Amino acid sequence: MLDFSKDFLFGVATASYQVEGAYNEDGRTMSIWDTFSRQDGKVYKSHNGDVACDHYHLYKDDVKMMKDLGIEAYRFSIAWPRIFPAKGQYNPKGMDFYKRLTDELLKNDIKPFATIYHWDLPQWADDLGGWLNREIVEWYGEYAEKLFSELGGYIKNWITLNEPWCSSFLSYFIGEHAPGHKDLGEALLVSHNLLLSHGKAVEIFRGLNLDDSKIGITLNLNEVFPASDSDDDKVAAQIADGFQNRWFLDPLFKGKYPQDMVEYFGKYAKVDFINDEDLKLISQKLDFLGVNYYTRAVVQKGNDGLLDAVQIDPGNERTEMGWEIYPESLYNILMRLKREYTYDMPLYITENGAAFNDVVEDDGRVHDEKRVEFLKQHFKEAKRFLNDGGNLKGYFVWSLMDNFEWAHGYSKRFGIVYVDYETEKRILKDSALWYKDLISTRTI
Ligand code: NA
Ligand code: NA
Ligand code: NA
Ligand code: NA
Ligand code: NA
Repeated sequence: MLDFSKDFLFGVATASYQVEGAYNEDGRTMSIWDTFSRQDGKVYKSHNGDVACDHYHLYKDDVKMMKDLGIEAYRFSIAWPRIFPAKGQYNPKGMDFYKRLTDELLKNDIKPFATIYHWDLPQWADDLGGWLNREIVEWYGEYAEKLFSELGGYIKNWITLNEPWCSSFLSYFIGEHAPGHKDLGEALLVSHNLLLSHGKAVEIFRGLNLDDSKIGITLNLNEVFPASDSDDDKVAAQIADGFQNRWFLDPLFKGKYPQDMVEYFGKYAKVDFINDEDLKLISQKLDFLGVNYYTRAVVQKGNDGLLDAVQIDPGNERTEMGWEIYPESLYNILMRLKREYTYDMPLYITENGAAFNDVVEDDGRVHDEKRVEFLKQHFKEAKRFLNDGGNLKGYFVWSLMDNFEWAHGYSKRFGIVYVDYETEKRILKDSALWYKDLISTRTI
């Protein structure tokens, strides 16, 4: 009688540097993104997260707003530079914010899902080598252990990392994200140290044996289509799929990097970081996998260079990111996980959403009908996955509110709530009203 059971979690998601602001308050020191956004040319119009949505000060209003929407779960991230603003220097004032935030969530019947690392690495850590320095595994472990011990009574659902593909390849090879290096070998080593750090947190988590508490990781996944049935395009799609998806799915769930990608990358950079002991730590059993899904890719062979697939435009509708709106890949990826990687393990959609050109009209409303339709199409695919036997436990819309979209600054609006940054006023978009009805009726 319900398309989504009473226990299914309808959620929304944010991340610390994208919404919190208060960047220099209560002991917080700079992250790599505070630094990167101040480097000329790195972030749209030199936007930064000094203030963002001011969620640090407005969190009670923002929790009340989710309660009034009927939100059942809230995914947020915890800012490492608030908790350890200097190496080995714990900041209780930082922890106090996350205690009052999660206290407010629980008292309004919202289940907290905490991302431990969502890209705001402390600058002190980068200055010591950052994710390129294997000692980060211990720094990250000490940070995660402090969170588990201080917040375990508050938070029962933990996500070690958000989108390690971004923190590695987008940050160290492509150079769009902080710290902005452009070196394939560095990105590969960073991917390994990220996964090893995830593994250390899981090891610590299991040793604590926290009552009724679950840990997982969040991966951004796509689906790659070859532009034609040619051998050239099949190899192009295999490489693109290995670069985005299997490079992380295989070590996590198979205990082995994908050998075709090890050999492919090996022609261009060192891959000598691979070893049995590390892969055993990386592949420890998880309680759930979080899936971040936005779009697909249609790719054509390029010019035999490194990762040079041509991006094909199939001529369909797109968001303001240029991302094709292709809801069927949400179902296809969840099914692929069920059949190839996670089997009967619980899955959560930890991000899905879209950026459109949102305007407050003269009636004071944001009539974001393209986002209403986007979310409607994707929740219909979640429902189809459920009805086909998939183990989907919840769905977090990216984002609760418009926020700092990394290298795009505030120019891309993903919220179901509009934020007028001059006043920090929140305006419910029509997509939020649609979502409120979905949660209430559990019907689509
Ligand atoms: Na911020
Ligand atoms: Na700036
Ligand atoms: Na697992
Ligand atoms: Na679970
Ligand atoms: Na589709």
